Amino acid sequence: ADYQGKNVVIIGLGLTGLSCVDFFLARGVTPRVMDTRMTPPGLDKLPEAVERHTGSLNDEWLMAADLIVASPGIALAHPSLSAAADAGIEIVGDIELFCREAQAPIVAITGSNGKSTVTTLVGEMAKAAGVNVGVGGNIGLPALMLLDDECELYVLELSSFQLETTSSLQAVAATILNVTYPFGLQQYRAAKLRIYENAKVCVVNADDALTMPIRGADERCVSFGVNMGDYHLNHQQGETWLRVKGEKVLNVKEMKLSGQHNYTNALAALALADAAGLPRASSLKALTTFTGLPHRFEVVLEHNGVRWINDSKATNVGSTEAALNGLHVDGTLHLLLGGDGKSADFSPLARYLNGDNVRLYCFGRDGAQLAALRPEVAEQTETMEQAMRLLAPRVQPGDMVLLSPACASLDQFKNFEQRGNEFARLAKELG
Ligand code: NI
Repeated sequence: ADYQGKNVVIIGLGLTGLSCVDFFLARGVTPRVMDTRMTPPGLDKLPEAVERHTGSLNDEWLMAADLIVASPGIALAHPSLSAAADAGIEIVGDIELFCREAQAPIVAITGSNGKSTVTTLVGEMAKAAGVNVGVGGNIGLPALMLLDDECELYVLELSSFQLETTSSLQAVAATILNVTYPFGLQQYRAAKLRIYENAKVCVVNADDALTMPIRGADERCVSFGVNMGDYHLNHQQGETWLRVKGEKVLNVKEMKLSGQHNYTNALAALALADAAGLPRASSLKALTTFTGLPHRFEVVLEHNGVRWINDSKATNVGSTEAALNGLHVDGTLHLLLGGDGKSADFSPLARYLNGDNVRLYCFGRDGAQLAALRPEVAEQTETMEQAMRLLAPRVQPGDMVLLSPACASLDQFKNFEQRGNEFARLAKELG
């Protein structure tokens, strides 16, 4: 598309906004930028020629724009943007700008959880095939930074926020992994359903009806699931295989990923790669080489028959449910739950907490809430380190120590990554 002579305003000076700045500069267009923060750190990176307004949105600039490029996020709800729409001013996001300029097929992935694992893994399948692939979007580099005439395939992770502002995506294959929001619930689902519009192939979760396109399944749909679907899992005394269209394709022992959820992520990835035309042999190869992302049901230690699992990326009840459903534990599960639950209903976790082989170690702001799930088997401490010092002397060969806390880490940590890193350090110290 041609932006010459347009009055362009970018909202947001994070890396995504800066990518949009670079995008217009490269096309001879000097956009205006604004950010509600007083000193966003992107400031220091702007060219001198770019007019900037910070500390709030500038209504006059928005109302004078020919195009508003909105960084994705709660900012999309700001009443000044809504006023700009009412005046007929075009509003788009970086993903729309990208789709207009992309000169290679797009694989598009959204979902409440599993999206980064799946996006990365489809990336690795393309790399295994020798395909010049650009991987990013809502994870890694923002999408505009991936644009390159040499690119043969793009694999994008997309948020609901990004999809709200995207009208030009025609993915070669797209998925909603699952659906577990500023604009309300219907809006959240509706936004994800945008990903299927003009997608050649839709990869749906057989286990989550909300991932099905609006009007139902259609001829474009390929499913992945635990017990059934085009891509599913098959389990026979001691062994689990990925199964595709009726055929086992890989024993999971050949994969580095562990856990039912990552296996379904592997299936969804395979299905997207198969739909994108990637060769099957190299995509299987990638399944055997891919280590997994840190903090995503990641095995950080396995000594003396005890596996220590960092699932710190589980910051909500849906993520933890996904970690708990189909969990395989020979001996006792030692489950660490805690942090800032953000007023969540934890009860869905309770289904998974019966039997004689579960111990709970609860901590952080809402530790009390979490222990109340089954007080009989719960301890409560202030910190995860304290909880880990309680369980460590109790573990026995056969056990699993799982950090899947169902809460945000911000009461005690900088982010879920620091929480997982500390968990790994302590596991190594104690285990
Ligand atoms: Ni050892």
